[PDB]
Order: sequence, then C-alpha cells, then structure tokens
Amino acid sequence: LRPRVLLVEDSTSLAILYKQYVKDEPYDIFHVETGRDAIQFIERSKPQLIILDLKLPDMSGEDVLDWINQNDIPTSVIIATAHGSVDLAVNLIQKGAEDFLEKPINADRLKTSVALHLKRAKLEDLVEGH
Repeated sequence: LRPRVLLVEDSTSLAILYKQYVKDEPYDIFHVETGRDAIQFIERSKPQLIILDLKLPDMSGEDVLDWINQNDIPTSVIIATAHGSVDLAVNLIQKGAEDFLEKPINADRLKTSVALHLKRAKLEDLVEGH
C-alpha cells in the first residue's frame, strides 16, 4: 500500500537532511551507507524508488544501477551526486536512470522528483495487477 524509498549515501549526515526534507511525505524512507547494503536491501525489501549516490566506499553507484538491470528489479533510480558531468548524466539515464539530480539539491527539487517518478511507476503498476 505505502511506497518505500531507499537512500544510498556514504555521507550519512546528508541522509538525515534528505529524511528531513521528505518527513511529511506519504512514503517510508530507509538509508544505507554502502553499495553492498543497498543491493541487499533491493533483493530483500524491494523498494519502489532509489535515491542513489555515485560515490560509495565499496563500489560505484553505477554498479548498483547495473545490478537492477541484470536482475530485473522494478525500481526507479534517481541519481544524486557531486562531480557529475553531461556525459555521465546522459550515459546513466541511458542505463535506465530516471533522473540525475546535482548536489546541492533543493528541498523541493528532490521532493518533486521523487514524487513524480513514484507516480509514473505506480500508474504503470496498477494496470497489470488484480
């Protein structure tokens, strides 16, 4: 019934701020610090949307996106990163990312993007389900 949002950030101080932003939003937000904990959350809990940082201490952010495409998880990925270029954004969106937010992110930049891509995914879900 209620949507799950995963937040994948090594900087776990910025994660609570991102939780503060979406505090009064109608979904649950969960936070992980490493790429392997993200993957394990995806395989178990199966969240509706991921807010994915590109810089992680164990692997790339791209590597998490690659895992979703390989195991066919129905999970929207928005990237949120520092030091992102035009070429990197393009190549990630092509790889199946649904947005690429650039740090620093506004309260309502993240809030809008999460809500929008949650909507598209929800609308496409409820036509193939009974």
